[PDB]
Amino acid sequence: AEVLHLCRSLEVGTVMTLFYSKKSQRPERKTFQVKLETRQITWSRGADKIEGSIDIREIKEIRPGKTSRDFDRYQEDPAFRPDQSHCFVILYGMEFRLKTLSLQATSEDEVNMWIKGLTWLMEDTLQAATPLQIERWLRKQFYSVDRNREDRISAKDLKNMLSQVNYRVPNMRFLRERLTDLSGDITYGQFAQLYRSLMYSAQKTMDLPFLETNTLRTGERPELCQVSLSEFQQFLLEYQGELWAVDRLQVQEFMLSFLRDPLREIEEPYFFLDELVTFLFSKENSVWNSQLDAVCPETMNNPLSHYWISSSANTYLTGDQFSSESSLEAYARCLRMGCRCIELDCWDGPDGMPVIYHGHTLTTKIKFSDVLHTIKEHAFVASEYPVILSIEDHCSIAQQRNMAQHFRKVLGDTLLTKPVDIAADGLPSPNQLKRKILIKHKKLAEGSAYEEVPTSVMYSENDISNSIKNGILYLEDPVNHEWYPHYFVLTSSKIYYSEETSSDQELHSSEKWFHGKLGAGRDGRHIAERLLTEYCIETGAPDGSFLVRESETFVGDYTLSFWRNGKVQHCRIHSRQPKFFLTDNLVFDSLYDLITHYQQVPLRFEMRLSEPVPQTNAHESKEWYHASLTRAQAEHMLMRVPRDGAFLVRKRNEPNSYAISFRAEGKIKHCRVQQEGQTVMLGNSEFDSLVDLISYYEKHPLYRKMKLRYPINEEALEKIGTAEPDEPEREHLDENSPLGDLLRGVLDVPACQIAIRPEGKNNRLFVFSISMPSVAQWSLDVAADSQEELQDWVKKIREVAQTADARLTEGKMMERRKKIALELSELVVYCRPVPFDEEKIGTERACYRDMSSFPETKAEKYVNKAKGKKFLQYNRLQLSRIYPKGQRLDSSNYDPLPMWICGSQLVALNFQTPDKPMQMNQALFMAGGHCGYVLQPSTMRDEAFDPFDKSSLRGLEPCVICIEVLGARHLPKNGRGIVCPFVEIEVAGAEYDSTKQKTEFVVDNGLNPVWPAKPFHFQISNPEFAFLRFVVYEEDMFSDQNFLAQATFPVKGLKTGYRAVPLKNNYSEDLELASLLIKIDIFPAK
Ligand SMILES: [Ca+2]
Repeated sequence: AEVLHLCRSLEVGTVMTLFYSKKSQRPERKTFQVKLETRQITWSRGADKIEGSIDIREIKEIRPGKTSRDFDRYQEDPAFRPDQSHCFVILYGMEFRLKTLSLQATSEDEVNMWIKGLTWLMEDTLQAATPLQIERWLRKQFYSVDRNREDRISAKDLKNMLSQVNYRVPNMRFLRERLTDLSGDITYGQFAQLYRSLMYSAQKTMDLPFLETNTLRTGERPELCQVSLSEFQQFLLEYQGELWAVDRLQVQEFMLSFLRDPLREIEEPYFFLDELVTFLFSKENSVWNSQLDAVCPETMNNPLSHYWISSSANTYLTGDQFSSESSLEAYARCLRMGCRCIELDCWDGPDGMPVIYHGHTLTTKIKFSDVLHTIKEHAFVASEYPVILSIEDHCSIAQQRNMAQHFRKVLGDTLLTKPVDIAADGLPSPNQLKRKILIKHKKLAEGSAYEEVPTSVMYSENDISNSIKNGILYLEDPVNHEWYPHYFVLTSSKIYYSEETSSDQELHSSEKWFHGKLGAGRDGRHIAERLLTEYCIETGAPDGSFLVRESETFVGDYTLSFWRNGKVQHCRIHSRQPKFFLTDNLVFDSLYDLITHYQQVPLRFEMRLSEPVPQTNAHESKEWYHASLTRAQAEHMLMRVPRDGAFLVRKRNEPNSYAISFRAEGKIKHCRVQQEGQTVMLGNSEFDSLVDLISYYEKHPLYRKMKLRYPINEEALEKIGTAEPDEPEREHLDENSPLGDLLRGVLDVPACQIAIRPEGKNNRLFVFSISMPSVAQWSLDVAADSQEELQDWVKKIREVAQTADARLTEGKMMERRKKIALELSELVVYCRPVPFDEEKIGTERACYRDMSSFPETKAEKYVNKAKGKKFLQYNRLQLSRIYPKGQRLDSSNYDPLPMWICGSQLVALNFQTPDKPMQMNQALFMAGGHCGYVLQPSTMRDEAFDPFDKSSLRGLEPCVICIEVLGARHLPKNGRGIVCPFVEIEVAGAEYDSTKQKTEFVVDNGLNPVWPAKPFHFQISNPEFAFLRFVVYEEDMFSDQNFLAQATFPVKGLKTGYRAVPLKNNYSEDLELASLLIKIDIFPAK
């Protein structure tokens, strides 16, 4: 069909030029291909050596051109200059930040072919059929663990692969023994057949009212008995309630659509029992009614003040508000996900063009024309409804004319200049503002010059902006004395220092086969087999094994040994300064390559060595070890140190059990790790060696967010810099602080005296240590990286000591600020901020155009029993923007449900933060396919509704919902251990409906678990506004609740009967094959 030809042609491959993301790597030439078996894009180092490839499913957008970071980085040097019609970039990822791949071709036709083929492949693979998706998943999981396509995987490989997909295998020789190698141990067909057999057998305990009633359960393992068409014809009418099942033709079409098989297409379609059970979970059985995913033009004709428009704040950023970078990719992603309100913060630019960055903060600056271009490029790709640009300006006034001119010229007709209806008493409906962009700014008053009227912004409370001077200075480490970075802010009379912030953007010895020292002469000869012969008893070396290490009889050489025909030969490697070579063998530049070379050529005198062997006695030599150690001493050393995170390992009396003692929140915790032969485990998780365990946990969390960081030994305590030795000011809480939760201490400048230290500081040279003469034994040494900064900080601090506070009021009342320009202020026609007056609510003196802004703090004083009712009448006619308080330096969001129910529309969030409010915001907009606009229910638009009074609901029909979860399938992994999942259900809404109920937790099963029956009853008084949320938590060995997957749905558009619930991730991105099965019943008016 003129497309398969294109796909197969693309399968051939082509030679592209890759521009690496990292600056160090030079642009290079590679070979690219598309694999249609698993729908992958694969590039190879050479002709057929693949380097990792990517999945077509994750492709989020394809853009032709060179607008990417790598090209701009390399655009300077005139050696790899790109061309506007010979390069493109691929965007992929499942997070807010999208990874990019920058490619260059040789001709335009080649690029056109590639882009068209990839677009079509992505479109086809997106909406596939469940059996096809399962087949592709099997193919990927099989080949990925198969370096070649020979389709050969051993028993150990199958066991490990099963262990890697959240399913333990305690049944030795589990289930079946079809062949058991009685060359390919498990072919693809055998793999798929066994997969379906297991997925059916392990999930047979769930009892259904119709599946097992068809004279089934006789005992046949394959259960060839196929469900007839008529039984489905009746069932779909009985339980599911699909009226479409009345006609046989529609049912038959459904059968064919789900099946997608030609051989069975021509004879009375049927389902086998396994296929039926799999169909239960399929998206075709999804509880969410896909019919609602469209956008109804009827529900887009109300005044704009009613819709719960999306929003975001601090878009240019991509992380914490203090040191995160700024990029246009954030703007693109936010506009794509379905946002309609974004904020711009402008500052004076060196060349007359502003730069967008956070005021008085270490935020990387970006240009303005580039931001405008990105806005124009990604404005109406995901919708056709207006977007509002709120501008925060701090620039000059000539910069204001420049901004206005650039905006007009670039945006052309898309920018508003006239109002749709001057005489209209309400904001025009969204349909009237299709393909438009609104501009929001402080606006100029009816007078002249800078003017807002009150100017009395009396908040003026501590923050990153209203400070004497901020910056990043290092602090010493009492244990090992490393100058980690910290955040310093100089306030009027106090300073604040935060917790460490690490947030940012040999080979032969480390080799597994490298055993290190073994003995001295004869011991090495005999000990060599002592660590191998006793090891191979586990499984047995296939065609022998090998071991190599430093040679004993030959100093400066390595001895090579290998088991062969009941003999362990001894060899030597001649290391001559540098081309290492064996006896009468080709030279090799390194030992690592010397051994590897033998593993490629088929040395089968030529011996080919098998897989290497891991080592065990590697933890003993390390410092963090104690052969003998009792509890009391354990916690004594653990509490001796002043920092939290210290860890150590100790022996335990019963064999093969060790303990890890660590510190957290000023408390001791002990974790028991068991050992068995060639395995270790603190729980369901499995690790090869204790050294491997610590290394994995040295860079990954173990308990809560703590990370093993300080290895503790008597020497470390002896060299301890200071731990409250010989009253300090560590302090706690102090919530009302500039640094929100990041605060770690406080100090008062007036009582401090400053003395510079132009002396031999440890590896530092810019020090202005602070001393406390009032209380002896205090020295707050602070380092820096330049001479000028040290002087600037010191001078500012000294002024504080003799400041002699004389400011008129708290944080000043502001003064001549920007001299607002006419050009920039002329554009705004809607959404012009003004002060908030309570008396105007409900009167004839309030205009619909004006809005107001709340930093969640003056807002939390309106969402209450006394003010909720009055505040509700305000959002009916006017808008109201709510943004997070300045104290939140982690970008943490806030629960907006009270704000939404109260009627506020533009509830801005922080998209970069994957937290519960963001998930709720994403879920709420499902009604419309993320079009960005959702209409308010009819109940909230009545004169008697009250957000905090059940009886006020009047004549709304209540609802009673009965839920019973049967089981899960394909739960994602978390860390290394096997998840012990429990699914908790929650109803969210008003304060008088919110509730949560949790089930029990299954042990060591996450691939297909089923829970004991326990019907759940829920009651809702306001079905129109509610949210049903399933969260699959895991019960770790520390009795804590971690996050695996979530699924939130509005209650309005839900089906009945037996249903499947697809899962997602914390970022609201669909998972693959993960879902739940439930029985749901609704009893309206009962
Ligand atoms: Ca701002």
